[PDB]
Amino acid sequence: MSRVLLCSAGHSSMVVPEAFHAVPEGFEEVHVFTTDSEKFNPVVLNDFFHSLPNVRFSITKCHGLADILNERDFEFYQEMLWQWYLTKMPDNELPYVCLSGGIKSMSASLQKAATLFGAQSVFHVLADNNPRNIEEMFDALQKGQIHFIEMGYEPGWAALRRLKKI
Amino acid sequence: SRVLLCSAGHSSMVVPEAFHAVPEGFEEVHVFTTDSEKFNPVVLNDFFHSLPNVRFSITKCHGLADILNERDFEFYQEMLWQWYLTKMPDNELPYVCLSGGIKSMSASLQKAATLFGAQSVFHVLADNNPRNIEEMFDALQKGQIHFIEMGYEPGWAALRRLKKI
Repeated sequence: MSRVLLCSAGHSSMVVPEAFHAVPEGFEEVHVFTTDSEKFNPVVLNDFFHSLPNVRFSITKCHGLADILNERDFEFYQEMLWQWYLTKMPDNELPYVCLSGGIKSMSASLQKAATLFGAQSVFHVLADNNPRNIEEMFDALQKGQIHFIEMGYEPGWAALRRLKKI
Repeated sequence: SRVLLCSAGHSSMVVPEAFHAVPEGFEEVHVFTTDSEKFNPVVLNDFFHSLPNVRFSITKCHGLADILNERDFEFYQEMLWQWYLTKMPDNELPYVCLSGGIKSMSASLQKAATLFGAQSVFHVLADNNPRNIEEMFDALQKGQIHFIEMGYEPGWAALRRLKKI
């Protein structure tokens, strides 16, 4: 059984190296849903998981969306997010979800998917001085200056999880 | 009565934007903020005094300046859900704006709605980050502020009776 980590990442890609450490045992899968904004930095994350090859790592770009700016873009975003969530979800398990990255309209639609499709532990990650690279986040992990905010198990809907068959 | 409930933090201007993103206006407004120093109540009040046909009530979380660890969020959350059940109408469901505050302020106000009900969980989005009143009324006027509703949350009457303990 696979402890899977689902995330939304924005410009600040450092949030994913911080959500993988916030669960002590570790993780198996790590999937990241981001926009096709050129401000997304794939490099900070492809250096980090290339030192953990026991972690099946993935990044989905929503081709053709960059900045959610009006009502149609969010209707286009929410739907694309909600699809990605059912697929990357494990088949025998609820996933671990991180609400930290992106903009606020990215993160509240992700709260709804976890409540609608289930989530082992919806959680939020806070930091004291905002680490910008891997050393900063490693030495700030070392002095106890990253706290993990848990929000609680989400039972979801077994019926609504069958939607990935259609 | 249509009620508007808003988390607020550093950028105060989300609340007068949330006021105008519902065409008819609001009779009540209630803000739930920490006792931060950065929270500027002055721009809000200056707007909400020019509109004397409304009832405005900020409620400062007395003691909390910032949420930093899992203990400070659980103080925040429990004080938020009382206030959400305090300021909720008796017969109608409130309008909830997830625009101000931090992300754990908004995801908990998010939950609050789903547990108790919310006529409309919405989230106001702008373009240039309006710094003041004249800028916002010019933003509203050039068609740059966006009302992103997210959905009616019917809530649970079996949990709304909980205000009576």
